[PDB]
Amino acid sequence: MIPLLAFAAWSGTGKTTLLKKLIPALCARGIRPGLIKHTHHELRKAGAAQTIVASQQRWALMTETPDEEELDLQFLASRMDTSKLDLILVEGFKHEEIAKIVLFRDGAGHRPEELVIDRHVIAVASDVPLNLDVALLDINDVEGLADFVVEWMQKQNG
Amino acid sequence: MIPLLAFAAWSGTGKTTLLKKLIPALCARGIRPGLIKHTHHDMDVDKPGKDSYELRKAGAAQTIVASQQRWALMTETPDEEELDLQFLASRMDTSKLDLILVEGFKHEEIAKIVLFRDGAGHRPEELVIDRHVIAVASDVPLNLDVALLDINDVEGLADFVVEWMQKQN
Repeated sequence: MIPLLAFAAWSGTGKTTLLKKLIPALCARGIRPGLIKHTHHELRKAGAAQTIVASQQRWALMTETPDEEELDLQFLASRMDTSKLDLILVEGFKHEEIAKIVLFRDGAGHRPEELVIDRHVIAVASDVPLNLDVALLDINDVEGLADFVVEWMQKQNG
Repeated sequence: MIPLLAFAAWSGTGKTTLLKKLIPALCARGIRPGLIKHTHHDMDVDKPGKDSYELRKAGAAQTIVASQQRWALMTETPDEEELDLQFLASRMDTSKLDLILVEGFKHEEIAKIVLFRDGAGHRPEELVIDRHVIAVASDVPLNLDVALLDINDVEGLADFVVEWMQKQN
């Protein structure tokens, strides 16, 4: 039920670095964030399809998917314990049919006209002015980005 | 919903080694097992803890890393350890499982098989067999209240688990 928000950028634009700065800023504001990331590349090998491993510091659930990739984002969010969370950030999926902020950096090897802005995009965080039908954000102002995220949250109540 | 079954033994008796061979044997009969385990190691070091380390270090309290062949959820518990067995089992996707095996916890209050190996230096008289025990798997004959299984007969053990499972449904 809690809000899901994707972040999208071309490689080399500095998305991971930005996320790493954005999370503590959200935390500082009382937000408890989750994150879902898509990547490429003995008793599990013995054949337990699902394994929980619990320690003092933390616990893990590991789910083997040998025949078909798990790509249903709403299903994955539902695995998290949302009683402990206010927001789930998302990155790296193809058919992201949720709200999305796009990152742009002018010297990062792409012209502004190459940007693809679909109907789910709510904002573009950029280091130069752009001609757009959505909110335009300063990508080098993380505090201000945290502001925009919180306000978007306080509007998603339902 | 689905049956939970613990395996219990003193350290060094042969619990993890036994489970290493039983799980394949169950899978061969078409049983799809889950596993819940306790560990004393630092989960940040492997695979897949390492994959989510930077994001959790920055403040992400729960992470999922999803790829072609598998996905992993991590839940940070910096205040108190998670030891609620029924909660843990409920976070599994039980629509795709038949049986959940449980191992390594100090307190495990469910159906249980207890293990004994003579050469481990303990006397059989020191075995604690409470009301939850359905069998003792042993390498020496014991005359017991509950079933007595050969700890070295893995297929026999897999048969006994199926038969117990039939009584649950």
